[PDB]
Amino acid sequence: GDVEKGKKIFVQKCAQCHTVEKGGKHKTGPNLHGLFGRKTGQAPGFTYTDANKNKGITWKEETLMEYLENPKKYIPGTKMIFAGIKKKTEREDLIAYLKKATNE
Ligand code: HEC
Repeated sequence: GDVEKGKKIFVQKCAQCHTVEKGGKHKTGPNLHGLFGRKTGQAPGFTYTDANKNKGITWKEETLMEYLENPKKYIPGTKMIFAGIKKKTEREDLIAYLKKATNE
C-alpha cells in the first residue's frame, strides 16, 4: 500500500478507460470520483451494462480486492474486459492511491 507508488499504477494499468477526478472522459469507464462508500452501479453520466447495474452494494477496498484479483469472479457479464493485476499487494497499492483520490 502506497499512494506514491499507486499514483502511476492505476493509470498505467487502466487510465485509458477511467478517470479519478478530471481530464479523462467517459470513453469506456466512468470517472471514479467517489468510491469507498459509494455504490456499485450508479455511475455519474455513464452507460454501464445491466450486469453492474444489478450489483447494488458499496464499493469498498474489501470488494475491490476480489474485483481486481479477478473481476470475472464477481461481475463477468460486464464490459470491463480487464485482464489481471499483481496479486495481493495490488489490492493495497492501487487502493492506496484511489483511497487518496476519491477522498483526500
Ligand atoms: C476499459 C477497457 C477498462 C479498463 C482497462 C478498466 N475498466 Fe474499470 N470498468 C470499465 C467499464 C466499462 C465498467 C463498467 C462495466 C459495465 O457493466 O458496463 C467498469 C467498471 C469499473 C468499476 C465499477 C464502477 C461502477 O460504476 O460500479 C470499478 C470500481 C472499476 N471499473 C475500476 C477499474 C480499475 C481500478 C481498473 C484498473 C486497475 C479498471 N477499472 C480497468 C472499463 C474498464
